Amino acid sequence: KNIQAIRGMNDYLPGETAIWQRIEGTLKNVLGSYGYSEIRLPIVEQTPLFKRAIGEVTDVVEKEMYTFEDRNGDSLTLRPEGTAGCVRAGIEHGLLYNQEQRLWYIGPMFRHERPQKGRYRQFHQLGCEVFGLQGPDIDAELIMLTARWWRALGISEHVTLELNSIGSLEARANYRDALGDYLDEESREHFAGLCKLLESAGIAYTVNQRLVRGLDYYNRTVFEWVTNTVCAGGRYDGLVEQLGGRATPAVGFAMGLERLVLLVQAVNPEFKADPVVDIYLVASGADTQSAAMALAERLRDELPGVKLMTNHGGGNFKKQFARADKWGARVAVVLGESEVANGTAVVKDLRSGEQTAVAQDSVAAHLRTLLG
Amino acid sequence: NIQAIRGMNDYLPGETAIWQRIEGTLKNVLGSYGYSEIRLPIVEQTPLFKRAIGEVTDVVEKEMYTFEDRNGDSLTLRPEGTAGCVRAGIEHGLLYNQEQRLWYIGPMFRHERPQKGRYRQFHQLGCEVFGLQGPDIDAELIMLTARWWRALGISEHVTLELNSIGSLEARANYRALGDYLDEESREHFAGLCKLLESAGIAYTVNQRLVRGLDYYNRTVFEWVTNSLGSQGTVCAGGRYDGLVEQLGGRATPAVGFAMGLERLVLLVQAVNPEFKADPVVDIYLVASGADTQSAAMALAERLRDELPGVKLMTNHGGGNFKKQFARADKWGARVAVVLGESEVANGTAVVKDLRSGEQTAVAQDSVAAHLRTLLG
Ligand SMILES: Nc1ncnc2c1ncn2[C@@H]1O[C@H](COS(=O)(=O)NC(=O)[C@@H](N)Cc2cnc[nH]2)[C@@H](O)[C@H]1O
Ligand SMILES: Nc1ncnc2c1ncn2[C@@H]1O[C@H](COS(=O)(=O)NC(=O)[C@@H](N)Cc2cnc[nH]2)[C@@H](O)[C@H]1O
Repeated sequence: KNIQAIRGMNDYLPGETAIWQRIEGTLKNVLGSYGYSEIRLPIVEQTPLFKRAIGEVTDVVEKEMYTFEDRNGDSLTLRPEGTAGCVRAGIEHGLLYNQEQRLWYIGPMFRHERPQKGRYRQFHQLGCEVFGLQGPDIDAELIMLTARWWRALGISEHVTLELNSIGSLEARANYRDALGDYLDEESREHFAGLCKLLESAGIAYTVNQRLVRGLDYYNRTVFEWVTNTVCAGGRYDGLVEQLGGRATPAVGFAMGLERLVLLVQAVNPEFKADPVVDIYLVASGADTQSAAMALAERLRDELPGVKLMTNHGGGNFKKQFARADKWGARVAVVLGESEVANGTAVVKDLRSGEQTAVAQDSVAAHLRTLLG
Repeated sequence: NIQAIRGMNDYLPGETAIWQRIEGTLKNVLGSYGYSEIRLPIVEQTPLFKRAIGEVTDVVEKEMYTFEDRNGDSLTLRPEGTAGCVRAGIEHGLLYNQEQRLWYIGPMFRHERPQKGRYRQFHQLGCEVFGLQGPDIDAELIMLTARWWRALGISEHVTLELNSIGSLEARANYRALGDYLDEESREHFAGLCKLLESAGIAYTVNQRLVRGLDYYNRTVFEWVTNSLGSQGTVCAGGRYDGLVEQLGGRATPAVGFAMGLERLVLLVQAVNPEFKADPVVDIYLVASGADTQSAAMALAERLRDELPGVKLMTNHGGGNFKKQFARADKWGARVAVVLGESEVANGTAVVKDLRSGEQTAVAQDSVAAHLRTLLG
């Protein structure tokens, strides 16, 4: 009998997916308005990668990764994040040697934590990474980018930014005794210069020294966007080197798409996506089959952009209209034996009930006016 | 230093852009048929695959990435998408006495020998329809794929191969198959062929057509290319009327197929050697001087709102105008809005058309309309 989805791994069913589609689109759209490019990386990578780049002491590598041994005996790990993955493909394809790269990625991520409301074992991130820029200016842009999404999505009133700086090794290996006190000048310099750009931008922030990231590749800048946390990231200038490439500056962040989606469904409880169906093609009688399907393609060639589902497996009219209704069809094009003969097809506005027989070469324009 | 696991690709910026355009077209076609996207897990319990696909098949026999969870459970990186789509249709009761016209896109894993169209991590775009028995839906799926070929401009480079493998029984008593198909099966197939003709879809009935999975019945098909080595079949599928029941759900007919995206891209790129992607950058914001920073940034935030759809990258990391106009040409920007010390103070910005090279100082308010006139 029945197999169940592994615990901590979800099935975004149709209805859910429509919402995701809309949000993902807005996000991607904004990412494009800023000049960024999409990059795609593998789901699995050699375990050393997350051992090295993320650390051996991290709760992630220690007790959270999905590692297994390939048939050839190599330790493999299901990516718990993509920053490591990116740098890796970055160094390997030589796109970071004295080059600027503003990239983004979207896809699943894996970690064996325990299932919560906002925590899942296969979860999804939308992340950004930039290589080649040092100054706090670029750090500002990223935050501004996230800022624009909140606006775009309508959740600015429910997302707070929290900053912080952590200089480097010395700033810590000297701050052993016991608040970013040490932090050499260029660090309070770079953080101050970023805290300023952030103001001139009217972006409301809240510094906090008790803000730590569970990943050990961050240096200077470090932030988290929290809800009344959906996004987080920071700098990592030495990582490109610490993995075998010519050291170059870099900053990035990644957002939890399940958190973002749930938040967007909380703040705008009405947020709806387009129906999956605009036009339902009703048909009855014997041998209306090829006709209905032919009419369907025809209207498809004439109306790309409209969603038209063709009814199959018969059913009486009452049913077909119920089905058209089930999908959110705003209009139904009826093709019976008559219509077939008359070269017409009835066009019923499901909204207003009014129907009307139309010359086939005419329905396209008719529908165009109905669907407005 | 580390490298990518063999058989597992990285799609860099340039490439990524072609895939987005191709996927857009593919999704648009899917919506024009009123189908809905579903998203299922990368990992599943090993038995789901052993049971659905079959133990005598090569996938399960020698191709699955199976490993152990932190509690002993057997886990498996999905080698395909159908089992999981059915496993979820039953778990959430989406199939019981219902019609669903689904589609999914994502990675799949098969430990095969890397080659041209075969990778250990590849990507599929599949369709699965539940509740429609008759051949009419079979026909629809095929037309849909034909609409794709049309939209991508590759009809000429892709041919269709059909075949019906009758029922379990029909196959059991087969120890040429057509001679054993049941009456209902051969009738169903004829209905599909007549339907494919009535719509001019050219096909070739290949009686030695075998799918690598054990869950097919009746309809079975493939779309093969040129005759490319051993990776010429671009999209394949068939009917599986008894899989839902077998996996523990209530019996319902089902038909589907999956396309290997890497193969599609390759083909599209071969047939249309110039297929392109709009530059990643339209307007590059040059700027130089004392604190022109927080200014250029804001001007960009502003121009974004006013010019939706346009792509605007703000230059960062200083640089003299030489370096920046270069960084502009690099990203393929067609225009640049320059913001020096003057313009800031005077509330203007220079709009340098990169194609011609000429510029003109424009009041910040009117620049949005100015740009918009150049970008078409
Ligand atoms: N189990 C989970 N369920 C759901 N959502 C989760 C889960 N685990 C994490 N996330 C999301 O991941 C987001 C970012 O945090 S983070 O993953 O720890 N940081 C990173 O992944 C870094 N790679 C970000 C970065 C990129 N480049 C530089 N820095 C969190 O805010 C969560 O939303
Ligand atoms: N390792 C690879 N690298 C790259 N591309 C590959 C690779 N393995 C396969 N493909 C592609 O995936 C396609 C479909 O795979 S199949 O195994 O042939 N069919 C299935 O997977 C069924 N789930 C389809 C179906 C859906 N509903 C009913 N049937 C192949 O035709 C190839 O195009």
